[PDB]
Amino acid sequence: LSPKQMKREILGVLIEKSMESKVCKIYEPLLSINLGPVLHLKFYETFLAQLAEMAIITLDSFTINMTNLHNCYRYIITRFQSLINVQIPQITIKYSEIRNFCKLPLLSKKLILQMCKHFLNTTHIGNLIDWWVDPTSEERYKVFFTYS
Repeated sequence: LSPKQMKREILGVLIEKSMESKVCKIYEPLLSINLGPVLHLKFYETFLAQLAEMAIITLDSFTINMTNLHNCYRYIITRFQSLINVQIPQITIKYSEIRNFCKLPLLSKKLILQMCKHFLNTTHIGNLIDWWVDPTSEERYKVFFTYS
């Protein structure tokens, strides 16, 4: 598990916790990851602060508020569900689009791509069977879809 790979792990858990409820206890992601020490506290705390610095979550003494995370991931679901049902081969998206639509200017490219990959890795709906994400421009990425 590289540090990037671990960050994506935490992010994935947060994404799923946020679809269940917009707040959870700060230790819960740490708890579940250390059962599926695998994850040291200092690393976890640091990554949380970085997501808070991008305003996609906010941290309290005992809770993670994931409102923006839930909202932004809902946009991605809605956007990508809508692409699968038209069965588009490929699409090109500006990082600025997710940022503007969600009103989250500080979202990084890395975070945006990891949320999109989390959705495609997790979606069941549609005749989708393969996908690929290609970060092309500094302002754009492309997604390729496969239908059966």
